[PDB]
Amino acid sequence: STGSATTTPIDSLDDAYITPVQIGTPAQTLNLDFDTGSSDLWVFSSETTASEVDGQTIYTPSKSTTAKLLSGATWSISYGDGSSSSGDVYTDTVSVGGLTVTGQAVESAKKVSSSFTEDSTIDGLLGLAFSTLNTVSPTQQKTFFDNAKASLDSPVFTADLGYHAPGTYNFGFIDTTAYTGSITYTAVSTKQGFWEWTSTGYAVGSGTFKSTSIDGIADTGTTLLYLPATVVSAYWAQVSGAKSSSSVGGYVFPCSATLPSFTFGVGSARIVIPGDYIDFGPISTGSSSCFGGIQSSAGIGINIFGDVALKAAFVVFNGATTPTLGFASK
Repeated sequence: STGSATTTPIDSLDDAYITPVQIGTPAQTLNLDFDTGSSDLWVFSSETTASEVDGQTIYTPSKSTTAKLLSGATWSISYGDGSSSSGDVYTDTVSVGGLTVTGQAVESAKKVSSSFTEDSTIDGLLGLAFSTLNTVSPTQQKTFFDNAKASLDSPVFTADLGYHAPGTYNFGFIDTTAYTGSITYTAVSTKQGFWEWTSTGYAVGSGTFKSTSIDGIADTGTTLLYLPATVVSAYWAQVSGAKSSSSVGGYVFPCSATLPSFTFGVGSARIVIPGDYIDFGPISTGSSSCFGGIQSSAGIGINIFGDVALKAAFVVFNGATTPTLGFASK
């Protein structure tokens, strides 16, 4: 089997992407944030504290003939941005882009933190990291991909995120019309539960490529690109007036600037992030200070190849016995 679903930016800045997911019988369609940096599929639901729902589409298990309470199971998750959610668990039928998993753990939110409430466009998250990170207790549950894997034509999914435009998540096949040149594959460590890999270096604009190993995670659920402070300083030093602001919480730059591109290494291959991808607009409405799309990972504890990086590529998440990541230009 295979599946293919369109993923759509939630706003003009590509702060995140939502993908429609069918849950239950009859189908309840929710727009979920596919997150290769976590491993819980959780949704706004009929059980979510009323004051914490503001515009989201909710899953109502009692209206699904295939929903079953996973007795005793609870979940609770906290993300790198400080947001969180928690609740109980049903199993139900979940389909993505024509691909159906029966018996999927659907984690029903009783509580969500303010960040989720305030984002009316995201009805929940669908985790695609490794199932070892799943938070369901006392019986850990599998991700959608993990459950689908054996049935898939090939044990892979691909992320093809758009810049200011829709893209595609495919399951079980590689669309060879969706990228240019070749796909360069690189080793993955699953030791932290993430799609963790080592970039071979970087370049700023038309500058020379610096060979240096940068360990990081491929994370569709993080907006920006988070790299070591040395690397980020080297980038913003090429932008007149750019500075790191503790008050804002990162590098800002004059909105009048033309940003240089950023290149990262995948083995001997190179992925180029156009400068425009790194512009996340005024820090506040009407400001002439703009927020940078490349930020320091110092004090995150890990480097993160978020959407800024991934949307410049066609990315293969290979869930073979020995997992790997593949990157192609597009």
